Amino acid sequence: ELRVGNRYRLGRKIGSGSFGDIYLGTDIAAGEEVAIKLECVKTKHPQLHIESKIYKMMQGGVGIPTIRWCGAEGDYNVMVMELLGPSLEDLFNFCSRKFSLKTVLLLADQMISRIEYIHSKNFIHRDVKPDNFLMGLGKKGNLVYIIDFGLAKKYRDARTHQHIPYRENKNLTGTARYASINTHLGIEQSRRDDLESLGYVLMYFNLGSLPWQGLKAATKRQKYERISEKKMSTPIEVLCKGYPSEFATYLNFCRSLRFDDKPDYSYLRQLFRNLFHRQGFSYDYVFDWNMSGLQSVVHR
Amino acid sequence: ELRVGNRYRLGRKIGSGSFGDIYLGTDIAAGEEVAIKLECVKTKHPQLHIESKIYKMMQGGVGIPTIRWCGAEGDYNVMVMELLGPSLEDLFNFCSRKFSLKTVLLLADQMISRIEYIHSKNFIHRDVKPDNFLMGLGKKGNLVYIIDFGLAKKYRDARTHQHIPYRENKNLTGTARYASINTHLGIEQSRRDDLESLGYVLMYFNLGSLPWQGLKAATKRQKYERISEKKMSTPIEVLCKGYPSEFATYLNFCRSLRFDDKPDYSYLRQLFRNLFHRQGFSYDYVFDWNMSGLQSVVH
Repeated sequence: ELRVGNRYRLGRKIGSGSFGDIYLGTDIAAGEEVAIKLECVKTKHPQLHIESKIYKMMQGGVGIPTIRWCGAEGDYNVMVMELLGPSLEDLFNFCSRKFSLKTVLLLADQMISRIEYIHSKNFIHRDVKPDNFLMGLGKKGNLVYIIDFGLAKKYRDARTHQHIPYRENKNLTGTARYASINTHLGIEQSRRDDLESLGYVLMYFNLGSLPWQGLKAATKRQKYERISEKKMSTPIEVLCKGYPSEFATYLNFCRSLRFDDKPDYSYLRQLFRNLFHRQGFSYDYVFDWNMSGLQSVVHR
Repeated sequence: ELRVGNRYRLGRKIGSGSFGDIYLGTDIAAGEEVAIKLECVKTKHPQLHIESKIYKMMQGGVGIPTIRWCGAEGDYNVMVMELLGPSLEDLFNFCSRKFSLKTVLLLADQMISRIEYIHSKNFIHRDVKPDNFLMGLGKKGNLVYIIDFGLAKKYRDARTHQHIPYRENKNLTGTARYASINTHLGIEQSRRDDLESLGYVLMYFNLGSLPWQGLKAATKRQKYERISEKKMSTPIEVLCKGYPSEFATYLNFCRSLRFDDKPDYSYLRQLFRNLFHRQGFSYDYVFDWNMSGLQSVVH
């Protein structure tokens, strides 16, 4: 039988993240299903080892998946993770790409906290998107996890908290649909960018799509410049038309942070909670799922 | 908790197939992982019920996955299958898109037999491709399963074995990379076409790609016509150069079958079995792994 570490039976391919492929594994010992990330040993720019060390640093955190086994096996470096539930993208499709306001607000509160936890451990994620949040299982089914640290980077020194320097003339690392405008402008990413990306994620939940998604461009790579122009020519008040003003206030706050500003996460949470109460919502962990067209691409 | 059939925990998305999605499931009672096919009820061209009906007909069969539950929940029709192992496309990538000859012959023998079982149940698969073959688990880990009957069709009457009638001007149903040439020409599919596709799969395992794969076309009506034009303009003796003649003999035999001919599966298997024997491979069932862009038809 085919195993990694002689511990995990390899299953079918279930995805393809930042740098590597992800398959479904079965812990032979316990029987528990796992996720198995593989990276070819001569990937020019290896990353699975660095990602695993990031995961190991975050281990204690609420909504941080457990890393079970690292090692090298044949043509591959191997990272075995705890398997979680469906991604927020998965649940979005399941609910026919419409989330209620309450499900969006429930999710907003946890996702802000997740990003703050990463930042508190001195890292920025740089790939905030529906695919990189998964719900937990069974009793953890109401818990939003954040995954995929393959694009994560240290933003400040662990000892001195000296911020990495401001920089321009960068190329995009993450997903074009949710990148911050300053990322579009080539500026080094920092904490504000994780949070601004979340802001586009939340508006993407409210709308079913974003206005720069599925832009009908034939040639690729120039596709990137057209997202940026639509994103820059769409005011946040127009993007957020038809929805509580809190979503525009959130985005304006994120765009207004300076490069090395510490975000006021407590504020951003309060901005949503208060609206949550005004709707008469109870925190009962009841999400929507408890009850040609657009073919856009995150890597083009 | 979100459940399907009040029995199965919904997991992440692990793919898409014929026309519907599938997310890893967990049987609440047993804990066993399952595969869950979902199809929106507001579909105009639905098949999950027809597919699940084909599955029920095949149930006894070697290398045929078990249906566990089938039903409707909310905006979706549901089919719960036994979860199997990785696809042959998945294993191919794992082995860095290189299979040894012994693994190709091991796969060929079972794959002929899978197709023959389907044909014996009066059906043609019509979407033969690596992605639609999965290995089993644990004790059945050396067993090749065939999956996804969304494009399957009855080719002969169950009672009389009258073959369905010949037809022209059909549109392409499956995946362009592995379609028989007659499918490209618009001709109704029959048994020969499943086997011809297999022949392309086998050469694809040997080569790492097919010469009509990744053809650099921009439009789309064009890219399929260039696949069709490249496939037809590559003689089988050129496709198979450098490999035992059995791969060209298999493909020429498939291209020569008449529309309603019963394939001589026993011959096609023997051809590879005799090759296996002359190579001196040990009969141990050890596979290699135990030691607006371009669209090529993902569906």
